[PDB]
Amino acid sequence: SKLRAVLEKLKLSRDDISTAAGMVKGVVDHLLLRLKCDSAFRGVGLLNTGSYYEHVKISAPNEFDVMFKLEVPRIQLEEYSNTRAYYFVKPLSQFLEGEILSASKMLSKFRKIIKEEITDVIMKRKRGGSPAVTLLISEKISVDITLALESKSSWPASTQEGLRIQNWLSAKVRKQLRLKPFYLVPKHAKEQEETWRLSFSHIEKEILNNHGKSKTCCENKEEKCCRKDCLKLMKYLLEQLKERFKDEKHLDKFSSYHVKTAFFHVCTQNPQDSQWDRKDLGLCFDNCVTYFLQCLRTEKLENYFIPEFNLFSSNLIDKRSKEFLTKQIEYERNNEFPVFD
Ligand SMILES: Nc1ncnc2c1ncn2[C@@H]1O[C@H](COP(=O)(O)OP(=O)(O)NP(=O)(O)O)[C@@H](O)[C@H]1O
Ligand SMILES: COCC(=O)N1CCc2[nH]c3c(Cl)c(Cl)ccc3c2[C@@H]1C
Ligand SMILES: [Mg+2]
Ligand SMILES: [Mg+2]
Ligand SMILES: [Zn+2]
Repeated sequence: SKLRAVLEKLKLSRDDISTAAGMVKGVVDHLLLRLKCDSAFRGVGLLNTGSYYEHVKISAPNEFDVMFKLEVPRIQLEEYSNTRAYYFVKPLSQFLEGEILSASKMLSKFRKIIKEEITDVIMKRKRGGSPAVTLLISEKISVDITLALESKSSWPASTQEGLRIQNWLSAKVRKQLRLKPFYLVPKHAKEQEETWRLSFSHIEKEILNNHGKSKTCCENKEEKCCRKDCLKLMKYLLEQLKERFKDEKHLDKFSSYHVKTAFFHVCTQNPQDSQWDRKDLGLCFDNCVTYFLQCLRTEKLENYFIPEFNLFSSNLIDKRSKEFLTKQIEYERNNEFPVFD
């Protein structure tokens, strides 16, 4: 089919994987070692996150996401201004502003050490908003390194009704996942440079790499579902539209995380592996496209872990920009996705 041919073109070359994985490893492992020399970052450890480690990276292995996490014992959080996702947190004294541990102070020292420690490896110009320090290896491979505080405490109350996976992955899996740590990354609330942001990237990876109702989903030829193929196609649809419309400000604020989040909700809506049969790829992809269009139309895209954090709030994305993306995605759906050609 046309969609199968798209998926074929989006496959990663084994040779590119071998080269890129080796280059990323050498840089990451080196910075890990060097940060451990600093009194503040002694305890950093690696967590691999994002689409490469979820096996949904498309086209080229040219962008990798990692967390350098630090266990902070005795963490005490205070939710910032009913935002549900942003928190105050109360060798680390250098980062205290009062009794709060300043996210911006920690991020600035983290960035400064990496910049000094960095194979042709450069640091990309600071992007506002992002919690990451971003590197570029050999002019081609981007690496986002996100500092994170690790907490082994119970997840914050704003997550109590999130992760609605009980009919898909099971109640016992939901309980096991909520016994894992959670993370705080230095992305600040709109106003607040002291605040941190909840992150569950590690749980997103666990879900995508163990994604079936059947434990043997995608382990044999009889159970090769099309979940990851549908996420890849949604990602490519948004990627291509953002490229075509790169000079149109209306597409600036959309990201692959909006389609990842919508995808997780469609998995909740369609929990059975038989709703993701390979033979139904076009229908499954359409289910994902129509769900995303409904999210745009209703201005509703809840964070999968934090339901009262709406990614499609008018506070974050103007109605006009969602309507613009609706228009372009409807055109694609109505014309058999010419942007894929
Ligand atoms: N807005 C967000 N809210 C929460 N977590 C986010 C957000 N944006 C990115 N992340 C996390 O950071 C990871 C890497 O971000 P990004 O590199 O932008 O996306 P990806 O999932 O890696 N897809 P891509 O790199 O586009 O193939 C995502 O997988 C999420 O786990
Ligand atoms: C092309 O890649 C960009 C990317 O990877 N990011 C930029 C935007 C963003 N926003 C985040 C939030 Cl809100 C949380 Cl909780 C955790 C991680 C992120 C990230 C990452 C570092
Ligand atoms: Mg990525
Ligand atoms: Mg990234
Ligand atoms: Zn599967």
